[PDB]
Amino acid sequence: MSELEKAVVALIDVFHQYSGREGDKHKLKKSELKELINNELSHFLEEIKEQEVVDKVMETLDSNGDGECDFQEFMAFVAMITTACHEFFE
Amino acid sequence: MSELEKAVVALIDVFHQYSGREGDKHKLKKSELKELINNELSHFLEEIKEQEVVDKVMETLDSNGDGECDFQEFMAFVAMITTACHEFFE
Ligand SMILES: [Ca+2]
Ligand SMILES: [Ca+2]
Ligand SMILES: [Ca+2]
Ligand SMILES: [Ca+2]
Repeated sequence: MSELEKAVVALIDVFHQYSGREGDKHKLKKSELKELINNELSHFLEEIKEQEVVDKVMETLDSNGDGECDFQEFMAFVAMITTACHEFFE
Repeated sequence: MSELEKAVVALIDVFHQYSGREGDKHKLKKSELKELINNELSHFLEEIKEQEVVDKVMETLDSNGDGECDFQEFMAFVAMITTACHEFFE
């Protein structure tokens, strides 16, 4: 596997490390999404310590309105983060 | 940096390794896109050896119709690849 291929599988690896914790094992609920951002995005995103912030993140990511973040929705989130880091370095 | 953070920056790293070769340094032209897929996606995508295949890939990725693949368009491509690998493992 190339670096890019490793990065692709890392995205799947990490999503499932969090989505697999509780309930639907293929989607992130609020607490799973919260721990993902807090543990895995600490250098890009501000630590989440408030419920209103958890709710707002979920609302923003949850395109289909089912209260959880699926893999497609997680990818859109990765894209918004990756693009912000990209433009940071212009 | 966490694994997920490393994967985010890998996506930016690799795009620029190819986009920086010729012309517009912030976009992938056909030959750059071709070498990216051929060198960096050899385990996920079939090697590209025909011009009609290069053209078709570019056409599919090039959402804004300017003949090149920018970072946003490259991200949509990463998402389609990552999701295919995700569903492969259901
Ligand atoms: Ca879950
Ligand atoms: Ca959802
Ligand atoms: Ca270029
Ligand atoms: Ca374009």
